[PDB]
Amino acid sequence: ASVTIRNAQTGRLLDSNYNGNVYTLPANGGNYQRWTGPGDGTVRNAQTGRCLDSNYDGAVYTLPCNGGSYQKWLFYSNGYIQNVETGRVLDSNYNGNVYTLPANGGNYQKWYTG
Ligand SMILES: OC[C@H]1O[C@H](O[C@@H]2[C@@H](O[C@H]3[C@@H](O)[C@H](O)[C@@H](CO)O[C@@H]3O)O[C@H](CO)[C@@H](O)[C@@H]2O)[C@@H](O)[C@@H](O)[C@@H]1O
Ligand SMILES: OC[C@H]1O[C@H](O[C@@H]2[C@@H](O[C@H]3[C@@H](O)[C@H](O)[C@@H](CO)O[C@@H]3O)O[C@H](CO)[C@@H](O)[C@@H]2O)[C@@H](O)[C@@H](O)[C@@H]1O
Ligand SMILES: OC[C@H]1O[C@H](O[C@@H]2[C@@H](O[C@H]3[C@@H](O)[C@H](O)[C@@H](CO)O[C@@H]3O)O[C@H](CO)[C@@H](O)[C@@H]2O)[C@@H](O)[C@@H](O)[C@@H]1O
Repeated sequence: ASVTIRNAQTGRLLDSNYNGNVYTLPANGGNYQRWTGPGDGTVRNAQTGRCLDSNYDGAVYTLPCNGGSYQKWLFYSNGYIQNVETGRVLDSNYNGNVYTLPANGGNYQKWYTG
């Protein structure tokens, strides 16, 4: 019932912790790198239960699930993962920071989810 979310540019996996930090790390087989989608648009960490979330400033974090639009995501067939509220797309770098930015076509904004 859970998937990994892997960056097409870096190969690192979307990951998060109990404090709500979101980051990418190389694959390690743990459950903090796994995510569920229960059908309401949310992307929930398999380990912590918290929902992937972001703001207009481009911060990405996890928070307890609150039913708001900032916790809803749209997965495109081309690999973009877009915040429903802000319209910004999930992005990450070689350092492992995660953020959102306007879509720009680069592979840092493309993800393989499965
Ligand atoms: O440490 C126990 C935990 O290890 C693995 O989980 C990974 C681990 O990451 C460390 C560290 O590698 C990393 O630099 C920072 C994030 O940038 O987080 C931690 O300091 O622990 C975090 C959660 O605390 C995980 O997100 C990460 O995948 C993995 O072996 C896991 O199964 C195990 O419980
Ligand atoms: O405040 C109205 C907004 O609330 C809910 O969205 C959440 C909200 O979080 C607060 C605060 O709880 C949070 O700690 C910080 C960031 O950690 O941000 C906010 O000050 O606002 C952020 C965006 O600013 C959302 O990401 C977060 O889920 C939710 O009821 C939402 O629909 C509503 O508009
Ligand atoms: O740097 C060349 C890179 O540009 C485009 O990728 C974006 C770029 O973003 C910067 C910066 O715009 C932003 O302020 C911070 C976060 O707020 O992120 C980056 O520092 O670089 C990163 C990767 O290092 C990308 O994730 C981001 O989308 C894009 O044209 C890309 O193909 C190109 O290599």
